[PDB]
Amino acid sequence: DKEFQSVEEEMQSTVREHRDGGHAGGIFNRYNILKIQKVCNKKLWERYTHRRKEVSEENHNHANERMLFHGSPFVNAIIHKGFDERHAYIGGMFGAGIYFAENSSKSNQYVYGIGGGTGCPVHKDRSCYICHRQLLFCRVTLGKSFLQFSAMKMAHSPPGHHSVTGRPSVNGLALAEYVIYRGEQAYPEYLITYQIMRPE
Ligand SMILES: O=c1[nH]c2sccc2c2ccccc12
Ligand SMILES: [Zn+2]
Repeated sequence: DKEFQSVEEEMQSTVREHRDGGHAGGIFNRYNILKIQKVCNKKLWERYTHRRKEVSEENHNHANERMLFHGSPFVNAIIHKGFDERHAYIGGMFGAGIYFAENSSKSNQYVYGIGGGTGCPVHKDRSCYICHRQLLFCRVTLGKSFLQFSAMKMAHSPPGHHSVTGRPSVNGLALAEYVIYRGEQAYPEYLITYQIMRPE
């Protein structure tokens, strides 16, 4: 399948060297991709496309949709119930939103919790090469995205906007991040099962 080879290529090509030296997500240059499953949840898809149409109408007939990664210990709940701002990451740089990355390795830092938590449930290892991890590769409606470089604790999108884009800056972010404040603005399209690989 070419659709899944495209997803594997985005997963592999967006890995970056992290400033924390692998503390949160583990030490690796690449992944062993085990499975890529397309999520087909009609009710969530309709909730997503309904909101996408509304955002497009409010953003010069443009949804500003992007495919982005999301890491969480709650990926199974997300696939069944959808993203939910009532469970937003309050401690985030941009406040109470749902965070996405264009770099798979940034999302990998969140798979076992904030700052990687205590790592895998079996070995309590943030750099476990044994346990299988899951990431989501999502359709995200950004609409009119508010560009921000420094911490700005929001409860909702800035007035007239549909999302926040965190841009890299000297004093701030190493890599971009994208924040929505309404769960219906993302669809968990692909579930990726993988392992991080021990460097060569
Ligand atoms: O993929 C992400 N998952 C989660 S879960 C709590 C925070 C984040 C997060 C933060 C910045 C960029 C990506 C992510
Ligand atoms: Zn493990």
